[PDB]
Amino acid sequence: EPIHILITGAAGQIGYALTFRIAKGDLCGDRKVVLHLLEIPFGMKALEGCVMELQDCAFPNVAGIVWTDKVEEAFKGVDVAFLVGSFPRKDGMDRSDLLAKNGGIFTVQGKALNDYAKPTVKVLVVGNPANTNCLIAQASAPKLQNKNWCAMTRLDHNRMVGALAAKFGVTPEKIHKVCIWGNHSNTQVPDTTHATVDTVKVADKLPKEYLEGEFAQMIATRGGAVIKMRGASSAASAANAALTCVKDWLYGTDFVSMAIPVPDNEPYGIKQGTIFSFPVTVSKDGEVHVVEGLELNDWVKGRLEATEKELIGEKETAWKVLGLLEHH
Amino acid sequence: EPIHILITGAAGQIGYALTFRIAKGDLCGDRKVVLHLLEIPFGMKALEGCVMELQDCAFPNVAGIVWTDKVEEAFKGVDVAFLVGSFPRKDGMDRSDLLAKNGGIFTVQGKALNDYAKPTVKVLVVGNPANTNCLIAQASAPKLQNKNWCAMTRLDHNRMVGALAAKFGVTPEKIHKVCIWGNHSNTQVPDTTHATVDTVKVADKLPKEYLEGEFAQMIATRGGAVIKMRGASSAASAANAALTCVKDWLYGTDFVSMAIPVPDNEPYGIKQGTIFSFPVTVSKDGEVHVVEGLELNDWVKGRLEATEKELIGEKETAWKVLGLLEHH
Repeated sequence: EPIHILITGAAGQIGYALTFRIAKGDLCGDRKVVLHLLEIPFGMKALEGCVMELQDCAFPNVAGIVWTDKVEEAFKGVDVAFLVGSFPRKDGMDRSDLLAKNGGIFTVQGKALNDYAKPTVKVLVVGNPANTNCLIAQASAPKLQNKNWCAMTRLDHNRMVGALAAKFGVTPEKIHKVCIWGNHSNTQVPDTTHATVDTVKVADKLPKEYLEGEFAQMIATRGGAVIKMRGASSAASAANAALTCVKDWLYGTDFVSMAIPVPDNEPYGIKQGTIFSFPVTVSKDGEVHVVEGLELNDWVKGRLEATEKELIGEKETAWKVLGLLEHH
Repeated sequence: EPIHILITGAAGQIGYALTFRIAKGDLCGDRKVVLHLLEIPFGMKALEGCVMELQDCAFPNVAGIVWTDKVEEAFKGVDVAFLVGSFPRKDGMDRSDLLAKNGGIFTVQGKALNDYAKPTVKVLVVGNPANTNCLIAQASAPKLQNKNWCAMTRLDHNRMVGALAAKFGVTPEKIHKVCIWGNHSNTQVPDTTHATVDTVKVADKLPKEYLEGEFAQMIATRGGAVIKMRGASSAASAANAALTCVKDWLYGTDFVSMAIPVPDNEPYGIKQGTIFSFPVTVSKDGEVHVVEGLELNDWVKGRLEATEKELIGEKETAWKVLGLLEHH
């Protein structure tokens, strides 16, 4: 009965921030966890040190610890996978250079999940490019359906809640119905046209130029802004984003943002074949449902074409440098 | 009614790990917190970035945020102070060099607490040398009693619980009555002669040479071991140590380890005038009580003389480089 939860790139800043929250029992309440920790050989020494810290925390909620560089051992029997680790974008690197390196990582992990993980596993891809990476993993796992998969857009989601909370001078508990559409970055759509605040609708309380201009642009650049100030990745906020994304994913929910494989229904004319972020509700059985009947203005719609265009374009590059054919 | 909680050195690794736990509501449950964050001018840019992350977490439990380099603004009205920040030991530095630099920091903060903080504030000193630093702060605050003060030994405490948990193959919830005596490091006494495990006493289940030799020496060197592996300070485990130390300090408790000003009672012949770590119970009113009637063997007692000797010696050096007289 204890739940097996995997974190890749576990000795890094994001993984390190997430391990201890999960281990404390923040993700699964009073249910004991068997924490799975994966690192590349360069990180095994640091991972070991992280594991030492975990013991030094003395969490009763921790049933066990699997820490390894072997993916069969790391991915075996897990119910939740936080695919945090990835190949970081470096200087002089094309997107196709990025997609090539991450493609190899996530085709391996996609199949690792498929063979070793539970058929009922929930995979949250965090490593960039999340959406396209998640698509690589999904395409490597023939046994797994698409309910198993999700890329994270919850950080930009909470960045919206937090920012709107502070604008209205209200606690974040009283901002509802925000969402991110599309890709996790570059073209993510900060949609504030359904949002409310404790209760008047955010839309007819703040200017359209603000919400769909300055505000939107702040969301898009928030990640880099934090990095510039701290000189480090948005570790704690992201780890919180991923934890709560999976929290709701497991136990239900207004609505939240999740980058999921586009359903056969193809809501809002978003073409199937990419990992696309939607405003979604989640049932208490952990079933994700896209919020289907919304009024999108010419800004939101035009922003959707921009982000889907990027997703489809990026996946086309992934197939290109992965040497893939139609039936792949 | 929201509680004002201060963290010094807030943009550092320990402070950063602690801010988000406190903000989530881990320390004070469902009570809203007003997080106070202090940094030196070199850290104000990073602190600002940390504060950005905090917004991006969207914690409803967070009532407000004071982040500053001004100590009057940082220390005003606070109920809990995590004195994390300090002057780090560098190469070519004497202990008197260390005590000189930290002396200035903590005499300022000791008086900052005195003037600006609540009279009922609880101060947990984390920055090295914790015990002696706490004594500097205490000696600068004439209005404050000694119930206001504590240095942290909870990390080595939990390092014992965690290590004994794993040895007996039991969850850490089922190890009781361990304690650290004396100074927070160098001469801390890992006392396992009252310890139990779910129920036989740890003492008559593991060898005396182990518990009071190899085991003791592992505790003493655990901090450095973690650092050597991770290439970084034991951030998460410490932040957890401090949070739970204050947790119990506020809401009560077997017993825990706390470095407190030696009571007038002078338990175990430990002379008053230092900040000494004891096995303590804590009442539900947050009143700390030293566990007074214990059987100490010749190892424990000899280890107490060694650690008190260090505390008294270190405080004598602090007075020396602070240019202090008898009435100080």
